[PDB]
Amino acid sequence: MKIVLVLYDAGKHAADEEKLYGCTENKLGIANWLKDQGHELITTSDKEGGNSVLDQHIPDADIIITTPFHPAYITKERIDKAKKLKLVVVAGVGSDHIDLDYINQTGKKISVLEVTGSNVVSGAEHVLMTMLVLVRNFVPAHEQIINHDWEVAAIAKDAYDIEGKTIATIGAGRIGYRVLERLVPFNPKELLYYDYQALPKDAEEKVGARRVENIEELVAQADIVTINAPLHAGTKGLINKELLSKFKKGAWLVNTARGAICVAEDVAAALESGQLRGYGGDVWFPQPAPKDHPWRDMRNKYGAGNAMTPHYSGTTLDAQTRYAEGTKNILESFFTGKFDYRPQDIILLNGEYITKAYGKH
Amino acid sequence: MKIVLVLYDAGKHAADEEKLYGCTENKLGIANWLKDQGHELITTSDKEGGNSVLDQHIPDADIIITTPFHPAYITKERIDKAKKLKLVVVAGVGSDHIDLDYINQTGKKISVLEVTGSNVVSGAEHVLMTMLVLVRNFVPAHEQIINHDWEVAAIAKDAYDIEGKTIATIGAGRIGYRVLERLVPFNPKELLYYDYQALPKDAEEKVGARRVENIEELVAQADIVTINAPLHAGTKGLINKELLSKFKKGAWLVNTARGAICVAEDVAAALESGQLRGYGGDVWFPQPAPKDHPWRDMRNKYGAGNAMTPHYSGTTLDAQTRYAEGTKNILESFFTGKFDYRPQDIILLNGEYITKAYGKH
Ligand SMILES: NC(=O)c1ccc[n+]([C@@H]2O[C@H](COP(=O)([O-])OP(=O)(O)OC[C@H]3O[C@@H](n4cnc5c(N)ncnc54)[C@H](O)[C@@H]3O)[C@@H](O)[C@H]2O)c1
Ligand SMILES: NC(=O)c1ccc[n+]([C@@H]2O[C@H](COP(=O)([O-])OP(=O)(O)OC[C@H]3O[C@@H](n4cnc5c(N)ncnc54)[C@H](O)[C@@H]3O)[C@@H](O)[C@H]2O)c1
Ligand SMILES: [Cl-]
Ligand SMILES: [Cl-]
Repeated sequence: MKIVLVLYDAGKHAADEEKLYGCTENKLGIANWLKDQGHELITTSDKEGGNSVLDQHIPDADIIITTPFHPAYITKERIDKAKKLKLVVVAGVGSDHIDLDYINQTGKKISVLEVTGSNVVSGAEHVLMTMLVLVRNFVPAHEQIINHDWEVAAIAKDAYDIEGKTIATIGAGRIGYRVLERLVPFNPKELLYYDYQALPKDAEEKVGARRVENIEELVAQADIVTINAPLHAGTKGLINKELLSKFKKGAWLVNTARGAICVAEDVAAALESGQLRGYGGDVWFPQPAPKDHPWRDMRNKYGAGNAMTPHYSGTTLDAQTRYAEGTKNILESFFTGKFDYRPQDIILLNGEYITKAYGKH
Repeated sequence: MKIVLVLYDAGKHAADEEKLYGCTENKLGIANWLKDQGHELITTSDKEGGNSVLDQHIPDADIIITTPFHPAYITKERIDKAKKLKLVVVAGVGSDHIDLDYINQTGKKISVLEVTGSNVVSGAEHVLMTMLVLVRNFVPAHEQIINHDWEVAAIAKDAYDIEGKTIATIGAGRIGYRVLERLVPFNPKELLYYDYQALPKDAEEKVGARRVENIEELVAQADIVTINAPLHAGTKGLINKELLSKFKKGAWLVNTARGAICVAEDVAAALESGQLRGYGGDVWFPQPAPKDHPWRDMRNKYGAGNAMTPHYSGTTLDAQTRYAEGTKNILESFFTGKFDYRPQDIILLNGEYITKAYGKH
């Protein structure tokens, strides 16, 4: 079978780290296995433009392997041309770069599988880190040191402890729950969640969380809000001007989920106006983020409150080996004809939604 | 009585934030309270040089109030000129900017009091933040964004999860233990500590910590080392070239304790050479840190591994009110002649060591 693998290029950085499996140079470390199994592997990072390498090979690819950090956007237009496509794999977590609703509406017999759980710890750590960086005003503090300055008050005037703050997560699944678990020993005033899926009651009690029934009530009382739900029709553009106006004034917002859950310019305006004290995360729409994307230069009134990074929290070296192995396992389930996928990896099975986490179906 | 209060200046930043008690503009909230009692309060940030405002007032100061973030260095030379000095207060935690050994060894009848516990949560939070920032390679990641670039592999090549790492604290007192507590839900491989004061078994078991009684054995197995002991003769220069050569190669080192626990040039050489992958923290010797201090510009081979900030973790707005109130309480205990200090606040009582945490006596 013909397999098209779209990853980020490491360029000169490939020579620095052999454990960087998630790049085009290294092919998830599964190329030997795919060659021995008798398959043809096309590897590229060229995913934009009508004559990209991706588009040249879409018409007869049996399988497309993608990765969220450099996402091949498997649009309706591409799906219609993909005459042999039977399986799309996500080397990572989050399948929103594929037009899942289109596959489902047309009933096309395409399965979509992701490596659930492979980098959920990595993401939760990044949430905790970004919360602490924003609350404690770390970015301008480090900027002072490397700019050869020293002025404690310029940092302290907007630096707080996370202790005593009320923290809310939108989405309390694998990442959201792991965030709540990691926050417990920081002595927050309270931990809150909003999710149409209730936490198991034992899990709720372990972290002292309180479920809040609607999102407006959730954000209005939160000093810190974190977004940990997938991107789907019910979350696209969820964090917009109107909802942001119901946040607690001066809240901190963290989003390692998906960029498009927020309206980009609305977040930036809330930060510039003071409605938010800070925003940070690793995810953008689209990716790669253009040089002039508004989340790069946005700041609060003090010139800070920006903890943005490129999309990498789920591609730490520890995460990469896990989602590479999980990608291999998915492919093997397909190649053998067993289709013995782990239940939690299945987004679509031959066009049908199996996941419950991408809204109600 | 004549009181000399040495704090940092907030300048234009005082107007941005009324909760900034710890600057010369706002005088810990005690200026009118002192004036009403008939005391003369001299407030200054001018603390260096033979005719500094501090030195002008040392000879007849009854009380000197200091703060670690802008520390008046109460050296033996100054103590010898301080003919009326009876009490040095630390608005914060850590009394090493005072020559405690000289006071004690020469029979100077000077008490030294600090606001124990007032910002130990704040410091522990900063340790967790710095560990995450270094391990997850946040600083170059944010720099890439604000420089209008996008290259996931440039960051991922040296980005790890904290999960699965072995973490060691040198010092397991209020901050060190709070660090261990916050690390538990991050699923480290193991938590280790080295302290001449053992943790109670119950405290050890709560965080799953293992005591290591030899410092070289401790650092040799640790992916991450954090310093959480006071600065005294026993810890000054403890982190030198020879001990660093026994660190695990490519370890991360966090120091929010005191800068002079490390030999500054030895740390920088270890970072540049790769013996450390990263160093970070908020504390320097001396403070303010000179523009040429080697910890400003030091980097690892990738241009990263530096998470330095100015000394602010213990002067977040949440901390400042706690140590301002604690300073007022200490002063009242002195002025009333009750001397009913909280026992945990007493470093020296009339020259004698009461604390056990500054070495054995
Ligand atoms: N930044 C990264 O590198 C990275 C890494 C992993 C995952 N992610 C993203 O995080 C998302 C969540 O990952 P996970 O492992 O926690 O997934 P998960 O499926 O375990 O949990 C998602 C939770 O979100 C809930 N949810 C769905 N819609 C919601 C809505 N409108 N409001 C509130 N809750 C809603 C779901 O019910 C579920 O409980 C992924 O889908 C992915 O987009 C990013
Ligand atoms: N960066 C900040 O703003 C900030 C804030 C608060 C405290 N600090 C610094 O952190 C230090 C510790 O604070 P704390 O509240 O945890 O103090 P603490 O007195 O509760 O704990 C200090 C621990 O260090 C141990 N110790 C002393 N010498 C040691 C040695 N050679 N090796 C190993 N352990 C040793 C002590 O036995 C004690 O258990 C303070 O003295 C201060 O210098 C910095
Ligand atoms: Cl929904
Ligand atoms: Cl000692």
